[PDB]
Amino acid sequence: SKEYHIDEEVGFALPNPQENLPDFYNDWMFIAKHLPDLIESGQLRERVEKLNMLSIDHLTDHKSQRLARLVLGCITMAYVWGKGHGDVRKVLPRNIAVPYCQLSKKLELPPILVYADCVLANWKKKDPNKPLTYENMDVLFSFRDGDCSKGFFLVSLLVEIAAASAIKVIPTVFKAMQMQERDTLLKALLEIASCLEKALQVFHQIHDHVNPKAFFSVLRIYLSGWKGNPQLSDGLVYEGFWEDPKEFAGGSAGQSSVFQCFDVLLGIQQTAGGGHAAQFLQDMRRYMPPAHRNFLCSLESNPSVREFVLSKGDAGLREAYDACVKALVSLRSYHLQIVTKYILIPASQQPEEAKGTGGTDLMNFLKTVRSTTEKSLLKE
Ligand code: HEM
Ligand SMILES: Cl[C@H]1CCCC[C@H]1CNc1cc(Br)cc2[nH]ncc12
Repeated sequence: SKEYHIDEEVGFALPNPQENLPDFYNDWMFIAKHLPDLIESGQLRERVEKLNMLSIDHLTDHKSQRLARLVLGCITMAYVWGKGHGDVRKVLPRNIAVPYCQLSKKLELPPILVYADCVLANWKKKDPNKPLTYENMDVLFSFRDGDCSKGFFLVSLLVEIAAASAIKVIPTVFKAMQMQERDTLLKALLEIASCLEKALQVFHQIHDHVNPKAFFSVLRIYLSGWKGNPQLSDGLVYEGFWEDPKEFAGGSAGQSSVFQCFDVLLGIQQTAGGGHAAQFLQDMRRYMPPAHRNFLCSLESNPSVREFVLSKGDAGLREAYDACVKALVSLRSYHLQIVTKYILIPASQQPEEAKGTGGTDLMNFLKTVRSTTEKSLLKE
């Protein structure tokens, strides 16, 4: 609905994101749109230090506030990581830390670039009378020339949007169950699986828009956070807002609400039996917009789809359920192949880790999540 801020077309993505700020903030917008040139020239920190503190008060509506979060988060990652080879700043200047943390407190997000910034709000249509396809879209911000951030973020978005075509169906699932409407339940489950299967096919475009070296040695550096990170082992000082430094985890698709939400729907015990996997995915919910965090706990308050299906001795209903689970398994198995190409192999070619968001061991995290999904199948 509108209380959960779910768009009928793009789901959890911010529909038609704002591309321009109020003239007042032109000195934010100039740095953010020139992070590649400004980083390469050793000038980015300077241009940021030369800024004046700006009030967040001329950011009147939600889309303005979301764009500014994106601006400031990207600037913050540029400031902290610099050229991306290990010369890092552990203090973020008040002229930026302060409106960043104010705007953040307002939107109930942490003061760091999150998935909802750099994917869900970091896009535009080129031509608005053409649909949501890669050739009709661009991102609004990048970090370095050749970082494949347009590829990574838009392919990420297009998989989101495809998967979000199944959110539509969730109220049908629970109404069907409450109304003991066997046939519509089953058709609804089959439709959710069709959407998750299409999402996998969209994922296949990753290879054309991202290459391994750029992802592993550049993009991944600028998405990284300061939680569990030796390079900023105590956190980052938000000068002029908080006294001590604070840890926050980097961007992660574990912050995506669509995939968490099909784990909840299908009763895959992703945030439960654990343990590292489940605690991580629970933590990442505090990096989601508040209404999206609240959709997820609302789903959890509904009766279990899994228990309903398990208890019915109905082989077609079990197949439809399994078809949804299987689709999550196929997505996650494909995803580990991508993690092999874009992380593990480049990692091997360097003069067992390489960590993962918030310090995690990432192969174990992803294999545990996949295994948990596979073992939710009712039949092999
Ligand atoms: C170069 C491409 C990609 C790489 C290297 C990659 C890597 C990773 C890694 C290392 C994790 C572990 C969690 C973390 O450390 O933050 C992760 C989690 C995740 N990634 Fe990706 N990813 C890529 C693209 C995508 C895309 C396009 C999707 C869209 C479906 C995606 C969906 C997810 C999800 C949902 C999770 C949470 C784990 C789960 O639900 O199974 N990733 N990804
Ligand atoms: Cl590799 C790991 C640890 C090092 C920093 C980068 C994270 C992955 N972060 C992601 C960010 C976004 Br946006 C979207 C993502 N999809 N899948 C993974 C992911």
